[PDB]
Amino acid sequence: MGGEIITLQAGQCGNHVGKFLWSQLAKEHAIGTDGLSQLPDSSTERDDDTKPFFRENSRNKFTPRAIMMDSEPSVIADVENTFRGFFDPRNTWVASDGASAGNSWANGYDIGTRNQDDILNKIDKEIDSTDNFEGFQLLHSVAGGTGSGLGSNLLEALCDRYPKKILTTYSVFPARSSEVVVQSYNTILALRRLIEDSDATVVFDNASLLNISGKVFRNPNIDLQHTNQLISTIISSVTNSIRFPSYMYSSMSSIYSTLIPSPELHFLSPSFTPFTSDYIHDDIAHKGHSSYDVMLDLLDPSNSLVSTAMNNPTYFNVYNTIIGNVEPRQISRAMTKLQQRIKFPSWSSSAMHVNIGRRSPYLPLQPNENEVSGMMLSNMSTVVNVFENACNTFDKVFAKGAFLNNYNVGDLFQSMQNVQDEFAESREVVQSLMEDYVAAEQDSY
Amino acid sequence: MGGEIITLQAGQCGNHVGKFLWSQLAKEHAIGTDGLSQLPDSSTERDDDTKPFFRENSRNKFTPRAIMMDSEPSVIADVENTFRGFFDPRNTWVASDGASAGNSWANGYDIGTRNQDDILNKIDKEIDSTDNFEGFQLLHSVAGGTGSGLGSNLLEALCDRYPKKILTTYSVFPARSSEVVVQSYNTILALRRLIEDSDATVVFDNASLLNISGKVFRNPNIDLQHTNQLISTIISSVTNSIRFPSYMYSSMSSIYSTLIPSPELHFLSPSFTPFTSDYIHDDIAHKGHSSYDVMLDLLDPSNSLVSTAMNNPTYFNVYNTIIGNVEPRQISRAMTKLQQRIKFPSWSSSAMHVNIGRRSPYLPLQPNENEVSGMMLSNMSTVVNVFENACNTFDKVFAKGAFLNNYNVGDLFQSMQNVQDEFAESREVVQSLMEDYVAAEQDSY
Repeated sequence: MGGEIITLQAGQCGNHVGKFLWSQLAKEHAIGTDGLSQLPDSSTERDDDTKPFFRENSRNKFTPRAIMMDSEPSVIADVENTFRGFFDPRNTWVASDGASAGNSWANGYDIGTRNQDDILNKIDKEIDSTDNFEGFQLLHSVAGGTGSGLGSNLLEALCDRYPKKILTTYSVFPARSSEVVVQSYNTILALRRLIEDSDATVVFDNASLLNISGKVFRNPNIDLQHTNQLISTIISSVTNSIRFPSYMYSSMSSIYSTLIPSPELHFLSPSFTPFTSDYIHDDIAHKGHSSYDVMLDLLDPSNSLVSTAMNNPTYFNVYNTIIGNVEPRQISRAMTKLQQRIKFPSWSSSAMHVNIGRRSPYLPLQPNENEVSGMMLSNMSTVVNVFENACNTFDKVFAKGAFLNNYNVGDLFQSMQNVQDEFAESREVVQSLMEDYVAAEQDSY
Repeated sequence: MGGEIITLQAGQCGNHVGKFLWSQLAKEHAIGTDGLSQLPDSSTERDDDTKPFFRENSRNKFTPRAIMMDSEPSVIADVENTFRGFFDPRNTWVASDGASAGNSWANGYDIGTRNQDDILNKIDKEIDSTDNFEGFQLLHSVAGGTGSGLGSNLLEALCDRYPKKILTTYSVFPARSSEVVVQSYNTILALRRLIEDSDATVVFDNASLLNISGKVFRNPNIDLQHTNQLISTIISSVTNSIRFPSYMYSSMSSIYSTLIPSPELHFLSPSFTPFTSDYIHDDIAHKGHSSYDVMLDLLDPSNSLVSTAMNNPTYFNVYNTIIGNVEPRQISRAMTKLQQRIKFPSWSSSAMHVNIGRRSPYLPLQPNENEVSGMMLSNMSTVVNVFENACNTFDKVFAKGAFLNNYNVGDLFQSMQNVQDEFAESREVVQSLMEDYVAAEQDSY
């Protein structure tokens, strides 16, 4: 409905994906770069938005309901841009020492703990402003100092504070062709929080992701902004069915039921086609529905490391396809109906026939070639691989002793490494259970 | 027609003939030299010459589907003249390294490799914008460095990437008394690639082409530019029945299949009279239909060298005559039937009589001074003599150790002297095959 969602932007990564997101929304809902209300333009019949994600000022300036947390560089970059109106200084909460682009989970955890009140004050204002609160979204990286450590501190406080409200995360998991080995410390400490304190993690695995930014966008040199533009296109597309009326995928309850199939398996992998959507650097992106969709099933175009389809599980627990048209609705409609009936995944006792569609209109108000797009959000057994590679990485760094110094400064490691062990035991139980879904032994009655 | 042809121009000569070619087609349909949209028949389609060679970009004016490639001199000349409206800025490419080819195949070849991605981005755009591309036509000379080395390089990629798309070439082969000494080297090294990597090659022997241009169309100071005027008349005419409505059920591929029996017997010979058709030189002629037809079989008039007299022991495999005249259908038809029967082009048992004729009338808005004129395309097994000459001349220059200098800087001729030798052996195999086509022993029973 119009119910509010409060957006939490954490670390370098969150602020960078977030700025692009509001820009992209803005073109779409026909409003200026500072969020000013345009009167003959429509944004309240074409969309619900300009109240779910935005709020109105007394001088009639819409601003996104977002709370920005991180250090100084990123808050300073946005105001220098014209995208300044999407942010406000009161929304900005700024540290000066929880910084690091690289992995330094502890440093971040600890700073959050010092300034618990200053943040909780920000959070309380945003909740007090809500009319009907749906829930929270955290945008971050679990590869930052700032995005990683602090973001996971905040999830534990939000879990405790509210148990029946949705917590969704778009979490960037640290790449495994990286040049740092502290990646393991961040991934393990965060991953505990990400399963329990949050109800959904949409995994973006940077190794695959970075290559998608490299090949398609054709960047001349790679930077944080670049990769983060790729993430803003996928993120905007996932929300399309919410934002448009005449679809019952707008209510809070109905999104949660469809998407989350166990309170323990709720690890999501994205695929999107075409990836460009308002940042086209490519000769063409205009294509029939069939190419896009057939490609959406494929594990080859994916932003997370779900690897290829050979020597890997093919067992999909759920599949959700989110549909965008600006070409005949009937051809696409008929096709979705056929796709569910055909059953691309394998299926056993546990579940069967789990293919769902959400239908949305795509808007050409974005720079496009009059392309049709779609997004896949899927819950797949192949996702266990990612955790596995982390387990292997964690052991090697344990042995070496490399750069424990920052970590001990943090609360978790001065309170022994018993917590980590406890987590390891729980986590393996989660992977074994996900493997079982593959077979016919999960449902046996 | 609705079957598109994409034109490739390589070298000094390829861009020159190309600019002049486009000026000709523009003049013929009563439009501008920048390409303005001002067809008198857009309301019933008696113009279809504004679509197998031109594309619409919605800039209110048609532009030819052409990509121009070389060094700096030719591209500066095209831009300087008002035929610059046929070329978007992306269509003009300047890219030279080691400071032009310098009349060296090995340098020329090497320049294409570095900026390989740049060329492909142009090829991929042009194919994707097209409704349905039949295949490619290359305009270039095998006499330079650039025309040869880059033209060959582009042919090898095209064959490999797309094996199901036809590559027809218009290759200008140099003079056989030689105008530049190093031409013979370029011709061998390019001709090897031309043979394997091309599906069809139309041989234009420059020696012959030049003599005709000086004698028949006068003008003090023949140069490249006069001689290219003759070539632009030829290129226009070979497509004539497809681009005009007279036929439209013919296609590029079926014309190619019938003329070309095997990919090591794909050498076509032209003959032409008056040697313009659609005037853009000077001199008008009128000579009877019987006389006009008789002259076409004859190999003394013709824009390539091959042994004199009709009826050869290295027989005509197949003959295509493209008739252009505004006189009744009945005379042309009665004459193509007669021509096959009389045996002016030799024919054999165990290969059948294969003589086809295509008929066209010339545009009503092309200068009215017309006559019975035609172009001949035949695949005749006497072509071999041009190739042999250039090989004999090549080995003599090489033996002296003169003029080896230019090549040596490029890696390909410095290492791989194998190629020249390869072609000589390759030419003997081809000869053997041409000979079997006469007899029943062209495949074993």
